[PDB]
Amino acid sequence: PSVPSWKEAEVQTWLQQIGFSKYCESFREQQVDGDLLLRLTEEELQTDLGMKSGITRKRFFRELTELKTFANYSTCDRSNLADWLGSLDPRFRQYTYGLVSCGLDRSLLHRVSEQQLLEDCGIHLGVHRARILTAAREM
Amino acid sequence: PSVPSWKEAEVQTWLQQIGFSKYCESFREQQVDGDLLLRLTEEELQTDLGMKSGITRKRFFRELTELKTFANYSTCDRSNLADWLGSLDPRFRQYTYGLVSCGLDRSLLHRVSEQQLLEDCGIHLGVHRARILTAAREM
Amino acid sequence: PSVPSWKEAEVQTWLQQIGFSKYCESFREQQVDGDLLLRLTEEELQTDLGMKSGITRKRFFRELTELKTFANYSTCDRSNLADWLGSLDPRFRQYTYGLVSCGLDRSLLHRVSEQQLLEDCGIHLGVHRARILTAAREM
Amino acid sequence: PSVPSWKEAEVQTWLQQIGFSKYCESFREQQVDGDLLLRLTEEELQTDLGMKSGITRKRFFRELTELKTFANYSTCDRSNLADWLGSLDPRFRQYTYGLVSCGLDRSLLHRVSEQQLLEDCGIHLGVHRARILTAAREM
Amino acid sequence: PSVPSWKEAEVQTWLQQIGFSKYCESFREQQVDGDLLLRLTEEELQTDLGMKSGITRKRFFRELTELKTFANYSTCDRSNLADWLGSLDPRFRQYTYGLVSCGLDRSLLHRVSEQQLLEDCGIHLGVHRARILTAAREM
Amino acid sequence: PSVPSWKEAEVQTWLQQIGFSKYCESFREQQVDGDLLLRLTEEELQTDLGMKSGITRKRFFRELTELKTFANYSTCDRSNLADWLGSLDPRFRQYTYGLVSCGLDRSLLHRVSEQQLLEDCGIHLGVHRARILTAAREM
Amino acid sequence: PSVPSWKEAEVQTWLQQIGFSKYCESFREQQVDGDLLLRLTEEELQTDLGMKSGITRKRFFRELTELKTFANYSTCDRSNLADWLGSLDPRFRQYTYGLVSCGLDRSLLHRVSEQQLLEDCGIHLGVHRARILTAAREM
Amino acid sequence: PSVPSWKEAEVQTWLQQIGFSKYCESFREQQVDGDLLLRLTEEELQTDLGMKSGITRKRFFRELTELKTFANYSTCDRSNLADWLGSLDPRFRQYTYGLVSCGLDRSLLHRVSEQQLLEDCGIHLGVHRARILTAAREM
Repeated sequence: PSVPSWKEAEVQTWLQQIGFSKYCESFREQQVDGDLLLRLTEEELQTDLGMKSGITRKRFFRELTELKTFANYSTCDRSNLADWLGSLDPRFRQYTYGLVSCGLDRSLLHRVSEQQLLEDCGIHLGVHRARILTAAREM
Repeated sequence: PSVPSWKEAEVQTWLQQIGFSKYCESFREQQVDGDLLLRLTEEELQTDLGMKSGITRKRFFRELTELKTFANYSTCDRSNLADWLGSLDPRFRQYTYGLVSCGLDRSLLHRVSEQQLLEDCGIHLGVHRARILTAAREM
Repeated sequence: PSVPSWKEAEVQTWLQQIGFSKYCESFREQQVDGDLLLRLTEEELQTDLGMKSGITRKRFFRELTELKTFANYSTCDRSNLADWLGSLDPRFRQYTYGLVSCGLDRSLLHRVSEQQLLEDCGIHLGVHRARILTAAREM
Repeated sequence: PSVPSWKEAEVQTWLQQIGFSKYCESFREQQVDGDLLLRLTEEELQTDLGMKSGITRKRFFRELTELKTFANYSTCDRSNLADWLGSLDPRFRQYTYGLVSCGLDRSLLHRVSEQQLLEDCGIHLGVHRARILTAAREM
Repeated sequence: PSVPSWKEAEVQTWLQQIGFSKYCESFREQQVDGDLLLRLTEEELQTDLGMKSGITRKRFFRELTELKTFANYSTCDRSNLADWLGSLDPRFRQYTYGLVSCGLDRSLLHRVSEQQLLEDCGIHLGVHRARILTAAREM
Repeated sequence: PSVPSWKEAEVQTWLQQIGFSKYCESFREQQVDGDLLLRLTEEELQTDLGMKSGITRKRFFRELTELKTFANYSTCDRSNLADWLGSLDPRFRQYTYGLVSCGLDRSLLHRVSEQQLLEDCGIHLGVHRARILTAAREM
Repeated sequence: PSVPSWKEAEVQTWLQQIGFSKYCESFREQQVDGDLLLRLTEEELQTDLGMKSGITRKRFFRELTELKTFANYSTCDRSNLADWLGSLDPRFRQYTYGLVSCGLDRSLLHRVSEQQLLEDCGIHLGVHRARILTAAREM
Repeated sequence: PSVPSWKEAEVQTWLQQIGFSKYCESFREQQVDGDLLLRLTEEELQTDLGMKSGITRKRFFRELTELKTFANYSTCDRSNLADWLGSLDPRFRQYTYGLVSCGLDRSLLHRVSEQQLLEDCGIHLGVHRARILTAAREM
């Protein structure tokens, strides 16, 4: 909760909680705060955060998805896209920060393309992208 | 059975059972649990798990397919896709975890594309993908 | 005969018979049994089995084709595709294991594409693929 | 404010303010003034300014976006595109210098293509590009 | 004559006859018999047979074409494609083994594509391929 | 003024004036006169003139654009394209030498393609190219 | 004259005549006779004949074109394509050996494609290929 | 004048005249005569003539263009394309040798394609190619 407003110290605490204390050192070197944590990628992990293991990256991204599914986005979500995504599918709430970081709100969702969701918003599952796109044009 | 809920120790036991004790060490280094075992790939095997042999990877994937064909998915399969796939073909039950990990259930199967099955769900045989796709549009 | 049920020792015996005792050592290192022998490729030979000679790979694949032409597939061929392929052409019987390993039987042959035969079933001769495809749509 | 008219010293002061004193040295080596600061890229940062961290580049670009959102463009913006972009979206004001550096004003915005916005004007978010393009053809 | 049934020793004798005694050693290392001689390629020559000279490969392929033009194919040519090709053009008789190795006979020639002749049958001259294809559809 | 007729010494004087004395040495090594200065590129700068800095290349090209905007082209501009470009936009006068070096005059401007402007004339801004092309077809 | 029947010694004599005695040694190493001389390429020259100079290759190909323009092809030209090509253009007689080596005669010239002339016959000038093709369809 | 008939010594004299005495040595090593001088390229200069400077190559090609503009082509230009090109544009006379070396005369100019002018004739400016092509179809 209030992950978007997390500073570096909260990231260290969460990394210690989820079993990534070694990479807690690495993150503290790179000054990763809540915004950068919520907008992290595979390439950034590999090049900057010392995560050279694909399996360990998968476990970390599972834990990051778990954190994004239960985060509080009241600070950044004016249109309240979090419950919209959750109503679509409870596991779709993890895309809230990716959507709002693009400037997207509930109003302009109907003009969002699949390429935009893939690239600018960071939704990588084609099955998930289709369901979000389908509901977007429905409204 | 209950492979989706396996921790690391069950993976070690299964690896010892199927003749991969050397790679049991390697898996224990990479902390592979049941979810990661069911969602394993060739690239992950090669880069992270020390399996540099294509023939040995083939034998391991045969044994993994055997395990996925007889696994219990009651924890993760709410729509019970396992018996649906088995009714399609008894050897199609191995794709249950790949399908449910995508968020797919019995309801949205008719909108699944072949590209989605190839990429997001991990079905690599084109013959198998066509039969699943054909039955999906039939219902 | 009963090549699909061959263990490693039968592979060693056959390799000794066909003049590949040096590679009999290499195969025993890689634990190649009958299923892996029938599903072998050029890339697997080169990378895993020490066969760095293209000419020697050609001779080995001639001998493998001879073995596949006279193998007994009663264990794996429920629809009895072996005599169907032989009736098409006596040299087409070598593709029986490649076809049945895909889950294909006599019923679904009419929906098989040329891309599927090339990739999933391993038929590499375009002339052979066309004749199999032509007879498939005929029935 | 008056970022477009900043010399090197103002860049050093801003870099010290935003937590980039080490890179303040690097910028002073490369003589980066306000125009070059407003027209900076990822490639220029990496090759010329010693910023080898993708995460640190992300933080720097967040701070650069914050500075561009509140800069005064009265010197270079004759048609006053800054308030036009702000009326479109308050976070769109950061593109003012990229647009005016191309010679664009309010008059010729309706002939601007998406490729032009991506390449010549430096707008990298596809979602942002679409909204600017949509409003451009509207007027 | 009876080149398709040549063993290694006949290949050594022919290589000595045509001025390739050094490469006679190399061929004896690679166990090239009549079938492999008739189905030889540029890549196989370079990688396996020590023929690193393009000019020497050209001379060897001239001599191989001369041998294929006057070989006896009674053992392998049931439909007697040799005189058919010779009637088309006396220099077309060299393609008999390439055609029959594909399983092609006089009956199925009308369904043979140019891609098939280029790849599976090994006819590399586009002018020669067109003339064979033209006569194939004529009958 | 009279930049097209500048010899090497005037280039040295201008380089000293604009803050590039180190590269004044480098230019004097490469014998860059006014014609070569007006027809300079990024690749030529990097490979021949020691300008390995992208930021420094940007500053140099700003100063080169300033010089081209106020140069006198009476020697080479028979059709007087300089005031035509200036009437289009005062910052378009920098393209005069690039246009006249191609042999272009006011008469044949209507047949000039965008590819020609990009490649032969050296106009790299797509926004600038479109405006020049639009006015070209207008007349 | 009678270049198609030249052995190695005549090639040495011609090379000495045309100023390539050093490469006369190189050719004698590679056993280049008249047929190989008339069917020589740039790649063969570079890789096998020690001609690493593009300018020297150009001079050698000028001299080879001069020799091919005045060669006697009575041995190989049954349809007498040499005077046909000469009637088309006196400098087109150099393509006689390239055409006849493909099996082409005067009869089948009308079915020859531009791709065939470029690849199988070795005519590299597009202007020359068009004129030969145009006259081919005319007859 | 009479550049097409220049031997090596005239090339040395011209190179000394135009300020390329160092490369006069290099040309004398490569035996560049008038025909090779008139048919020179960037790649040949770089690889064979030691001209590793792009700027120096540009100056040399300016001087070569000046020489080609005032050369006498009476020996090679039977149709007198030189005055035709000069009438098109006085700076188009430099393409005379490139055109006549292709076998082109005034008669077949109307069938010349832009690809042919770019590749076989060596006209590299798209603006120049279009004007030559336009006048070619006009006649």
